[PDB]
Amino acid sequence: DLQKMVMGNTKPVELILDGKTVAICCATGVFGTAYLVPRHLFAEQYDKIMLDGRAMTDSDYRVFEFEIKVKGQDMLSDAALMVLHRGNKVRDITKHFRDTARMKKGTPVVGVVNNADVGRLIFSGEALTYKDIVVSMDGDTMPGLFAYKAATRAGYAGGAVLAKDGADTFIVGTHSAGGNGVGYCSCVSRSMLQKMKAHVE
Repeated sequence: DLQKMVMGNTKPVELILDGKTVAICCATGVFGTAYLVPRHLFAEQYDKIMLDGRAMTDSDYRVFEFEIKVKGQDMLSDAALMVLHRGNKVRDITKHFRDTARMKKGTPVVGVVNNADVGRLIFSGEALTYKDIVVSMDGDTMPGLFAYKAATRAGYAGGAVLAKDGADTFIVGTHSAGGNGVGYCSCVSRSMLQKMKAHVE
């Protein structure tokens, strides 16, 4: 049921630069008109942002960035929050996130995707462990992650990853990167979202 709720909140995103689609990804609605989106993408050259078929510009929303502490050093999370000033409301699923959730290595993981490339899709995999950071050969850093074995592709970023903790099923965060049969999602805590939800009111 949670998976269904999440798929219901997942929208396709197409970043356009001069009539050209320079990138695609997913946007996971978490409440009102707030959607978790890939930060590394919402920081490039765009003239139009297509959200579920709706053409927008940077003036139709606000992007909040989460700052997490990794071993005492404050780092920027790849999971950012795009809040549309106006639009159709999405279901509130913030209570499905966690703060002190534990994932048993090897347990079922589910990635929820919805983009212009593969359409509505689900990818399953097995939990590995948490990872403080995953730097790119270029210097880009993604902190507070959770690794898992799975077949992921570019454009999956933004989709939510679900895991299990005993009889509990919850949202770990949003897919950020992957390859070599292994993927990573940026962890998003329940508190992070609650405080952020209260801020936007």
